[PDB]
Amino acid sequence: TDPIMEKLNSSIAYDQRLSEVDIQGSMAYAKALEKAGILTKTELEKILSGLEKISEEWSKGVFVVKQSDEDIHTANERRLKELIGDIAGKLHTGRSRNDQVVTDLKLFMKNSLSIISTHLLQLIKTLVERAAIEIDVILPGYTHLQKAQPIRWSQFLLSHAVALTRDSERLGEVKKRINVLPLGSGALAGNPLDIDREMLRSELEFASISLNSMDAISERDFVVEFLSFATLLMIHLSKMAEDLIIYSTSEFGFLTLSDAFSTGASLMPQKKNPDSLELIRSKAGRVFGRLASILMVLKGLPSTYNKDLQEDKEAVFDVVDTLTAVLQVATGVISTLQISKENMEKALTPEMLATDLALYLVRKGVPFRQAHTASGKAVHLAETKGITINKLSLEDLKSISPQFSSDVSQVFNFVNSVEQYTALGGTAKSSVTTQIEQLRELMKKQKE
Amino acid sequence: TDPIMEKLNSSIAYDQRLSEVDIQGSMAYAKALEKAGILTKTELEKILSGLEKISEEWSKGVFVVKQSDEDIHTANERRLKELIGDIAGKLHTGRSRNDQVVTDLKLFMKNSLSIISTHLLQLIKTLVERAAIEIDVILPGYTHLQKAQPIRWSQFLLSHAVALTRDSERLGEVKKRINVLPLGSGALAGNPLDIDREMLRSELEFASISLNSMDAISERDFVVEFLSFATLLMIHLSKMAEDLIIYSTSEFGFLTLSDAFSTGASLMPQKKNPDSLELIRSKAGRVFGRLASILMVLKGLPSTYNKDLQEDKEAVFDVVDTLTAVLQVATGVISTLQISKENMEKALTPEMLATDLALYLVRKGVPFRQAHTASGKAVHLAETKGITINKLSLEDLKSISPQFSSDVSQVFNFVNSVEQYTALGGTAKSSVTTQIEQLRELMKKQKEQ
Amino acid sequence: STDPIMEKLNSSIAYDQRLSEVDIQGSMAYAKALEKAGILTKTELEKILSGLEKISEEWSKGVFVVKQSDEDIHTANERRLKELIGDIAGKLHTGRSRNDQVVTDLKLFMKNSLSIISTHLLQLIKTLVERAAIEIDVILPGYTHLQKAQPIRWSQFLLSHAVALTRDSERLGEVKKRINVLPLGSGALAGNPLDIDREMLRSELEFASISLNSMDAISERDFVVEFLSFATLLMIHLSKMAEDLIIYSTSEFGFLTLSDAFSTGASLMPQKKNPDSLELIRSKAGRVFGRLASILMVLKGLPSTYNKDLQEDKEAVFDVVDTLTAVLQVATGVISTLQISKENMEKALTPEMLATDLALYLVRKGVPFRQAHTASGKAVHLAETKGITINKLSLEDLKSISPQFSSDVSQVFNFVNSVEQYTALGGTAKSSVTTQIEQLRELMKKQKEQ
Amino acid sequence: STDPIMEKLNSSIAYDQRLSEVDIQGSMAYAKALEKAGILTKTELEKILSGLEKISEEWSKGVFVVKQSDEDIHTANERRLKELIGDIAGKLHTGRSRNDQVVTDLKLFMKNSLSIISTHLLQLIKTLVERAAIEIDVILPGYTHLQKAQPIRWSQFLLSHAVALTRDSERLGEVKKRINVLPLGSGALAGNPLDIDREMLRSELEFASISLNSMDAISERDFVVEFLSFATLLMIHLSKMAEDLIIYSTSEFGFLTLSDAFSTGASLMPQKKNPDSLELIRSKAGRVFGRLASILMVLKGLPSTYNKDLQEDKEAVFDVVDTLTAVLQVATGVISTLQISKENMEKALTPEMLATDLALYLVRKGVPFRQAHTASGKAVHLAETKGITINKLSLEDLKSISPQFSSDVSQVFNFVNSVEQYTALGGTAKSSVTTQIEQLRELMKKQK
Ligand SMILES: N/C(=N\CCC[C@H](N)C(=O)O)NC(CC(=O)O)C(=O)O
Ligand SMILES: N/C(=N\CCC[C@H](N)C(=O)O)NC(CC(=O)O)C(=O)O
Ligand SMILES: N/C(=N\CCC[C@H](N)C(=O)O)NC(CC(=O)O)C(=O)O
Ligand SMILES: N/C(=N\CCC[C@H](N)C(=O)O)NC(CC(=O)O)C(=O)O
Repeated sequence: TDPIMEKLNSSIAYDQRLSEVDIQGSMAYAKALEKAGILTKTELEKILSGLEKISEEWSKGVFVVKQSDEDIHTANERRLKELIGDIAGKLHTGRSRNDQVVTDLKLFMKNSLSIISTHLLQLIKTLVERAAIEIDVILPGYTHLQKAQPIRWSQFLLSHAVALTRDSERLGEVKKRINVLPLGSGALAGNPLDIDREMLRSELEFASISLNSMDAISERDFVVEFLSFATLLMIHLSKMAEDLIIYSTSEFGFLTLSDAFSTGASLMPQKKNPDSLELIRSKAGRVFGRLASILMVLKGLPSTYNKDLQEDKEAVFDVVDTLTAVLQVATGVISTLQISKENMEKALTPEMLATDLALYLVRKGVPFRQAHTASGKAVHLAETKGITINKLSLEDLKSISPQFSSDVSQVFNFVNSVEQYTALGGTAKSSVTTQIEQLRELMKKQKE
Repeated sequence: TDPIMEKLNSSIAYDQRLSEVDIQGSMAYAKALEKAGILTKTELEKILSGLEKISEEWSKGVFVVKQSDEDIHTANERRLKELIGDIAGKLHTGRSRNDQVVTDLKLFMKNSLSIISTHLLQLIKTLVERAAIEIDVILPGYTHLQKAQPIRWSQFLLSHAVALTRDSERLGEVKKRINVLPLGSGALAGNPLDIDREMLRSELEFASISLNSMDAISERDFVVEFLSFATLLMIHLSKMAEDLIIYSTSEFGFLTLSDAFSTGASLMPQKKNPDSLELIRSKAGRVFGRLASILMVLKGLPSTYNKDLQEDKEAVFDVVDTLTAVLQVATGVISTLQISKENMEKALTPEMLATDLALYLVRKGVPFRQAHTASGKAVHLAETKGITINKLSLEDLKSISPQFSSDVSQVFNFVNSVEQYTALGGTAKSSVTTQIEQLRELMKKQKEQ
Repeated sequence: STDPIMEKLNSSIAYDQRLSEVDIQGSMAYAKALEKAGILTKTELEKILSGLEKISEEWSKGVFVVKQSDEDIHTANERRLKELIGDIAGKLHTGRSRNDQVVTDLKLFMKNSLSIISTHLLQLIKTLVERAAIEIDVILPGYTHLQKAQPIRWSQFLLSHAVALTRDSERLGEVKKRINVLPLGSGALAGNPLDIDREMLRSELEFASISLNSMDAISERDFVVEFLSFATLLMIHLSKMAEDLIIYSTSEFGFLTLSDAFSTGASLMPQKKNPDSLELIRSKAGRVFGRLASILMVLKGLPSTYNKDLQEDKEAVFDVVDTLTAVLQVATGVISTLQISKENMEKALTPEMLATDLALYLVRKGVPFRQAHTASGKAVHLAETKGITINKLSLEDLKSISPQFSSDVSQVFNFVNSVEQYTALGGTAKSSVTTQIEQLRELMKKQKEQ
Repeated sequence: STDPIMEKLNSSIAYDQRLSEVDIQGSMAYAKALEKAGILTKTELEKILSGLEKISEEWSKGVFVVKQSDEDIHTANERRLKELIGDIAGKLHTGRSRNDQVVTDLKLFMKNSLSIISTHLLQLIKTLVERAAIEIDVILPGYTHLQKAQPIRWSQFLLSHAVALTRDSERLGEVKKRINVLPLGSGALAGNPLDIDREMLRSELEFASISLNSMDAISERDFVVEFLSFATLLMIHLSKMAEDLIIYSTSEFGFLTLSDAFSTGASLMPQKKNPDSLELIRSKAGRVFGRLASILMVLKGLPSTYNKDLQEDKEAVFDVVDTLTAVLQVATGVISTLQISKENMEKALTPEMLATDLALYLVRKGVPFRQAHTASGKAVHLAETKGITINKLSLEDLKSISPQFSSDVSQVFNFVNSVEQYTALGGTAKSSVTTQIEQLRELMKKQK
């Protein structure tokens, strides 16, 4: 026996995290075994009693792993034998580590996903609640990281909330396919003892049962799917982080993170580094790496079970802990950051209203092309005079288009600017208000 | 201006494919602009007529792209001006290339997903039909690419069909989020003219409208998703390809692909190369590469629109054409390959029944650990006598365990072996029939949706 | 029988046509080799080489007509040859396989492309170095966590990107080395069966050496993968420079303005310039990485030797070669034509950024690290309480904090003095920047030669 | 003003403590440079070096106690140093940053690791080449599309993998050289402010040269990326070799059997061995590639200079270093102890595989390529008709097809003669194989 081979093959170091679900799966299997008459009533009692002790050992942190333990399945089996004797061996009857390992992982994932959902909905709720409070705040909207047009700060917050809501929906879709029992698939051909799979389903609380035994022990669709959901969520978080890091620069000055989510030097007490957001942004790569690895692991693999499949667990574990930490830090950052209403409003410039000046002519019937040419001229005329467009005289304006009336004065108002956007989904207050309502309802349906 | 910059920035070369959907998007927008008062009834008639003429030029292949057209959106508006004059310019009022391009890509992807769905469901149907017909065929089931135990050829075919059915379910989920109208989001803050977005939705036949203008124009979730669906689908096909390429070796000898899906030489007329399956398997890399690229493009990008987002189209086009081609070739391969029932059956060996021999004792009350011990003794006994286990004598077996009775001869039958797995999902004939029924019911639902 | 979708998917002619000229060059060399092996006559050789020339010429002019039967470039070029000189043409492929012919084609193509990519990369690096030399006096904030950390020379910023790009150039040279090995003569997988003169082929095609093992030479796509790895790391460097430049071009930072040629805008906001050029560059990091990811997946788990899977290499190489070629030139245009705002870079320098220098001032007078740092922190607090900035504290103010503070301390509050502290090799001190420029010109020279 | 999730997420101590020793070496070299600069007196230096050595030993003995306040390995070492020698410890970080300290620690560790990896890699290559020498007489089928194409020597196959591995070894040397550049003395980003003697730090730490630009030296992770690229392409090679051997080990091919140490089996089927070793190896290509993917995404689009995002480099490097070390050794074991079936390999050789040589026979006689080819096809065609193998055709039968067929055609139908055709450099002919073995031995020598 080669020690390097043994260490490489062995999965106990990390798969012991599945200790509890593994016992849960065995208890369920033991009850079906009895029903199938493989075990006597008394034998069942003994088995279940022993399994409960083991759950407790792991639970209290007293379980002692042994050098011989290849995986969590062998470890639990070894300890039950130690606790109740020979009778423990009837438990693996008609059972394979192949369907046992995917049953364990799916039960762990269903529980993990339930937790991730709570944190994801909390992040969304936090953004939506903040959008509701700061709905009167206006700042520049950007394209190419250049000032485009005024937008409400809440529109920006809600843009991230909406995208995250789609991540929550995908999470639900992933959870559905994970909530399918694979136990009773045996090594690849199914269970040979006509085990009551419906009974196993009910006991382990799965929603339905796997359709084909070969597919059940061979596929890791649920792992890839979860990693795809995870990666896109991180993409969203990498973008929100990017936005917030830039807005927190001294140059932008739109906001400041709380002390808990930033770092800084006593020599420059006014400066705060957004470490929280940089950690979050870098995890998009950490999680994407996991998705890439499993995809490459599964590609070109022959049916059915192959040891290549063992690489699934460490990837799922890393991403579950990554998502759980990242979502809570994101929530914290969003709920505690402080905005500078003053600097956001200060960033609004008259130049950003030339588009609105053109729209003014459009609403009066001037064709789009000529309205844009007119505004461009007003902008040019102001520039030649060394003044801003909101300062041009009505006479100056008419020298370019008699269509400009004294009411053109209303164009140079940033509230009036964002208020143009009443069509559904836009930045006008009535629209932002509607979005908050839709999101509250969406979160409700998702939580449910 | 810099020529190389202009070439790199211009998207006309490929976004040309969006010609029809772009025209369809402008027609719906034109209709809403008229209802909004930006266009007169007559102007709307002139614009829709001109737009219809451009649609025909593209379909007929006579559209003339000018050196000045930077993108499909520009080419179409230029042409509309050539056709109807000045009024053509009012078309873009309140619209932006930002909400126009994602509307175009979504309309295009919605149509492509319908076509892909059709070929995906056809592949699944083909595998299911063959499993129904060849339901008596039995062969080795593998683990570590080593013979593990008997299974029905149909169980193998259905394992691939079940996976593909999950792919079809994901396709639907992706299609749902793609079927959301982004038009009327403007450059980023919304449409400034109170365009009737419900009307645009109904005209373009989208299921609902986008919730937030900034997100509608900035996100490419729908591209990523589609690419994740495509990639997992390809993973499944590369696995089925791996299986069939191996099963097609002369060493395995289980099956032979038709001439249409293989290649060969006259010097060796009996040898066939599965080029079709190798093309398919390598397309998993091709598709995954598009997924990785778009994810990297979006990572770390600030809000809202950035030119980085232009990389979406070539990746979507490639994957759509890869899937449509790959799915039809896969269906072809599955329906036209020829299996060797004789070699598949010859592949089944006695050695593969030692587990069964152990279950035989188990079903008689013998504890798992000791039934396996007894079956082991049996194997060794036959081993030291130069004979296969099914040739071991009744008294021989008895010397090992008295619980071995005359009825043990039924263990040495491969049909009885697979018939052990009647538990839902197993390889027993009844289970296979149930699966066929389940998938058919599943396909019915996915199709009526 | 034949399936239209299958033959369409298997056919590579639509893209492998690009290898037309190099496919013909490899045939001219193999022909010459066949003649030496005694397979062709001196008379035939002249015929064949004469026909290949016409073919080679037809592609060059753009008059070659591909036919429905042409499944790939190898088949197309042969078809036309037979059409040009007759049955004698059919002897050219004697002992040759599409297996060793296609890899020979791709490497010759990549050798030429890499030489072109080298020129562009070296020009980008030279652009950054020469600009650094000219603007060596410009000082602006150095950033960490995108927060102002400390004064640095703008040329130090330019050279940081130049140095990274230099390592990309070095990698390109290593990749080209392995690409510059002849695979022709490996046959289908067991080698050339006619005892062809591989050295003659090497010489004729101008490869540096020949492949050591037939199976490997036929199935490996290492040269494609590392070309792609090199391309991907190069794009990463460019994505970072793009990010910096995009942020520095914001009106918030106001450090620089791209030229109109490499940006977009509207007459409605004439002063605003969108950095489309840099955005295209940043996004191509994804595009190129996607190619590396695809080929690695195509090769993973493949059995020996040739398999049709390998056909996916060509489209990935073509895309990346064309992407780098366009991207590097656009990058060079961006760097050489952008305008910096010395005024704004200078205005971003604040007294608060010298608190670390203030501590260092004490460290050089023997004050321990902890005490000096504490001392500076106290000055920062005193300044704030007094309603001023640290460069405004009086000597008495400073002495009340530490006895080591002497009148010369006023020299700390000078940004040139600040960057001039970093004379240790690699720092932002003017002499260090000068040295780097000289080292980079040297490196470019040696790489240029290599 | 502190958040437990944020703290846990931000600290790197859990994993960067692996850099405990090289961190100490970096501190010792720095301390010496400081003494030379005059920042430390010789006496202070002797006390600092003495404390650093004790910390080095504590880690060596697994006695080092990490405290909850330890954010990273740099912080934990500085804390303990002060506990051991008092205030004097504070002068050590003078003019230094964790920014140039961490990359120095990572390059030192990676240089040591690449040294170990090269040894195992060179040993894997040697294993293949020496086996090829010994089994040089063995012949078996060569495959294209996994279909029998033409006879080749077993040694040609083995050497094909050795040659690819040899390029991996070359890339490793290239990567090591760029890793062997000292970044210490770069400070936070602008360089070292105390005119520290970098050439001295270089000599003490044994780097080949020193970094050229402080910002780049602190910001770049090229060294991490290209080492992950080297590792990923190396894993691709191993995945390819694993695929070949897993297939050759099938009952269906019967070409070889793995030893018990690197295989797994079933008790009811003692003659069957599962190549778990090779599957673990194949799957690791995905695991390593995942690491490559993650770091690329982490770096993509990041602004200069240091960002907390860069913290993700370490876990990826450690995982891959440990993966290659184990994988290379297992691969060596599998190749060294596996047993081939000369009988089965020769058995797989068939007359059908010689039609090609028959055509070559005519071309050497002077028959134009296409004629020789068409003639060979007629030969196989007629053999089939008469329902006999091609080696059974009478010279008469052959002459009717082509006048150029002489009695010596009998030479074509021999497998050794078949492989012997390939004497051109690189071919499978015994002489060509011998030349390869010699070339590879010299290569391995030079790569040292
Ligand atoms: N070892 C095994 N399955 C192990 C599952 C748990 C494993 N650690 C994993 O994570 O995949 N199975 C087989 C083959 C079986 O598939 O028939 C064998 O005994 O070699
Ligand atoms: N050009 C543009 N979006 C173009 C979309 C179509 C493009 N080919 C793509 O594929 O993304 N937008 C802006 C900035 C706007 O976003 O405010 C501009 O005019 O510079
Ligand atoms: N099809 C082939 N080589 C094709 C090379 C060019 C191809 N378009 C590619 O790009 O890989 N070879 C074989 C098998 C040979 O590998 O022995 C055959 O069909 O006979
Ligand atoms: N935290 C930091 N460097 C940390 C290095 C080690 C870290 N665990 C990593 O792995 O990147 N730097 C700064 C900013 C400095 O870069 O100016 C700070 O003190 O906030």
